[PDB]
Amino acid sequence: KVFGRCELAAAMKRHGLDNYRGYSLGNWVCAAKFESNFNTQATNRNTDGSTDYGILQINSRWWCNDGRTPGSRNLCNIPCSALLSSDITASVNCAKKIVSDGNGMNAWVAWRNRCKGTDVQAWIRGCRL
Ligand SMILES: [Cl-]
Ligand SMILES: [Cl-]
Ligand SMILES: [Cl-]
Ligand SMILES: [Cl-]
Ligand code: NA
Repeated sequence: KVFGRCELAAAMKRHGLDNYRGYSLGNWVCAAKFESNFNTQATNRNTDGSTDYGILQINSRWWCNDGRTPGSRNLCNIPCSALLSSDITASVNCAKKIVSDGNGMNAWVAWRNRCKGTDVQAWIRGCRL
């Protein structure tokens, strides 16, 4: 599913991601924009053989099981395919663990390089939230 911007903002807010670990909703929408272009089915292979999955490009190196990242962890205790669903619940629940691991949203390179320090509120501007 390719979310609309305000649609994703509303879904993230409903799932408790707005202001989670101090990160406003615009930060999460911006992260999803540049990680996945709002596409829940996004996947990208990393140089180490791991794969990033879903709207927040969560890495099988640590967070989910895809059966093809030998030696990796599954800290969210989910199959990586669950991060590709049209329902964002699994991605949100796992993102909450990631952003709590000590590095905040720096866990998302695209957030650090394209959202951090910018006017992230623009990503929720105009939405009925
Ligand atoms: Cl915001
Ligand atoms: Cl694996
Ligand atoms: Cl959803
Ligand atoms: Cl932080
Ligand atoms: Na894994």
